[PDB]
Parts: sequence; C-alpha cells; structure tokens
Amino acid sequence: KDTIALVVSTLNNPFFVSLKDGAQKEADKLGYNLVVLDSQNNPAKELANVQDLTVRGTKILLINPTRSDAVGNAVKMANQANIPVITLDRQATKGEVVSHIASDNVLGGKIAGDYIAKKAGEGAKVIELQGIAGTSAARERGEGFQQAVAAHKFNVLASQPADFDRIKGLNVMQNLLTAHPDVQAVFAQNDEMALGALRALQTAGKSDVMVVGFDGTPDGEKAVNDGKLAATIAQLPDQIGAKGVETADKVLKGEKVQAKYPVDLKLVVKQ
Repeated sequence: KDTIALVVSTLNNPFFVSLKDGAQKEADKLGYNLVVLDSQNNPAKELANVQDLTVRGTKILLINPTRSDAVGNAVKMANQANIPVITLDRQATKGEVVSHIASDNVLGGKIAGDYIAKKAGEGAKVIELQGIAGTSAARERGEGFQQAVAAHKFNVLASQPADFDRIKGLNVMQNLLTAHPDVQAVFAQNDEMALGALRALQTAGKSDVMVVGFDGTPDGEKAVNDGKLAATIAQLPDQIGAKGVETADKVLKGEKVQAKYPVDLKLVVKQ
C-alpha cells in the first residue's frame, strides 16, 4: 500500500484526535497506509516532522499547522522536495499548497439561518450580530446567513457588529431590543456574542427569542444544554481529516483538484 503522511499540530485535544481518526478511517477505506506525526504544538517539532518526511520520500503531505504564520518554512521544504502539500483547518500563510480543507463558514451561517426558519418560520423578524469587520469568519458567516435570508425571505430588523465579544454582544443586543421588541430570532456569528445577547434578552424578560450561535465552544454547548441557546454550529474534525485523505487520493492519482474543499458543520441542539 502507498503511504499518506499527516502532520498534526497536536494530539493533546479531542478535536485533533478526531481529525487523526477521520483521516485514518478514510485511509483504511481507500487502501492507504497513514503515517501520523504529532507536532506537539511546537513549530520546531513541526518543521522537523516535515523534514523527516522529505528525507523518506513521502508522496503526499497532509498538514494541520501549529499556527498559520509558523508553518511556511516547513511547507517550502516539502515544495522543494516536490511533495504536494494539502493543508487542514488552518492555512499556510506562505508556501505553495495544492489544496486547503476546512470547515465551510458560509455553509455554517446558512445552516444557522435554516434552523431559524425551521423554528421561527418563513419570513421571521431577525437580528444578526456580526463579528470583527474584515475577518474571513465574519464575512463568510454573514454571507451564509444572507443566503438564508434570501431563501427564507427573513425580515432583517438590524445587523450590527459586536466584534465576536460577549460584552459587546450584550450591549448591542440590549440596544437593538429597545428599537425592535418584536424580534423573533437572533443569529450571532460566534458563541460569545450569542451568550451576551442571551443575557440581554434574559434581563429584558424575553426568553421567547430564539438565538443561534456559532463555534460549539464549551460555554455555547452549556447554553444549549441549559435550554437558553437554541443552537450552536460545531466543526466536524473527523470529516476534515477524511476530506484531506480523499483529496490526497485524487492528487496522488494525478487528478487536478480544487484549491479549497469545504467541510460540513453540524447543528448542535438540546438533547
């Protein structure tokens, strides 16, 4: 069997273990042998991992960077050895990458909007709490949410940035509540902003307003479990790993692949 190499940022966290497990599972399915090197969250260890792989003549490199800005030299070493690079979750600031695989933020915003339409119905009155202006997260999530607005003809009462921060989310929500008391649902572009908004609604005595967050952070999860937050959107690490291998399979075969492959996210509701 041919070998696919995965350099993972770390293995000290469940998210990264799942990524490795999904890669492994897809490797087994497609008949490949998977080499896994743990960078231990250290950029020096990451560089040495790639170097180690280049001396052995690995055919493809799947790399989940420790930090986007730290990985460039490791990527260029792979480029110099003619070893195709595929990045997972975080991009490489520098270096040539054949394909990048990550959670689709546009799809995520759309999912959040589809869920608002599911529970609050077509044409609902909504408020969007946006993230830091200029970030890819705020832009993509807002883009996905706009698709939902167009698909479900939502009445967007307001859309204001709260810069991915809890306190600003609360203040902005409190402000917009005085202006639009008939708001039916809120799409907050991160869990922190969703939690701030929930506090504002709680203080105002409005528990009927359906709030959807994004990230699936422990606190966002907690808000869902406690029955306060309607939903949050979580990344699927196993599938990033899987899509990575699937794309590596195509690259190894000589197929011309896309620069980016979107990975689904899942809705997280109370159980």
